[PDB]
Order: sequence, then C-alpha cells, then structure tokens
Amino acid sequence: HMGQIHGLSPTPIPKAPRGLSTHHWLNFLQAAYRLQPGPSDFDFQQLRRFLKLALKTPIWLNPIDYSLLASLIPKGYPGRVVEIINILVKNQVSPSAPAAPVPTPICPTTTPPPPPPPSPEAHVPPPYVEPTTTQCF
Repeated sequence: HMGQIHGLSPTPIPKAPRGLSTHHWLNFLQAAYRLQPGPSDFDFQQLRRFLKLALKTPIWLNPIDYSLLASLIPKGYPGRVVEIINILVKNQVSPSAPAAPVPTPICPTTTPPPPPPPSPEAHVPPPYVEPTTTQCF
C-alpha cells in the first residue's frame, strides 16, 4: 500500500533515485562539496570511476556500507576521490578490534606475570634463628 506493500517499510527497492543511496552518497557528495567549490560541474566523473569500480564488487551493496568502500581503495588510489572519502573516515574515530587481519605475529601475549624460580625461597627471607634452623656454620 503506497510503495511496496505495507508502505515501503522494509524498503526493498533502492528508492527511485538509485545512486549509492542518499545519505550514503550524500556522505560522499558532502565531503566533495566541502573541498573544492565545484557545484555539479563534471568532477563527478573521477568519482563515478571509483563508484563504478566498487560496483564490480556486489559485496558492499548487499550489506550497504561505505565502510567497505574505503576498503576497496587500494590505499593510494589516484584522483582526489580518497581525499573526499578520507573526510568520511576521519569522521570515524571508531577503532575496531585491532587484531584479526594478521598472519599470526602482532604482539607478545604476556598478560600474566612470569613464573617463580625452581625454589620455594625467593623473597628476602628473615635471619632469625628458631629452634629448627641452627646453621651454626
């Protein structure tokens, strides 16, 4: 009813304007608009080049998350597209589990303290004498 059954509640269709979602794309257009003063113009070309690229990877679409977009970026990508996205990432300040994308080595897991020596005595014991201890020597 008025949309797609119920009322476009589940929003199955990517709305009418199919363009990397709204707030989603806007998140990219906003930064672009924040940089050089390029109203519309034809700078979106260098952009569509990166977007269309990701399009080849329908893995971020399903989950719909630009978080995977910046990922597609081969860290070093040309154009100032990243320069615009960087404005989005910098707006992350969300450090994720800094441990996973590793082969194995990363840091030593020495959380607990080291074990004692092969002896009961360690801490500077008292001299005293006692009936048991005599020493003599």
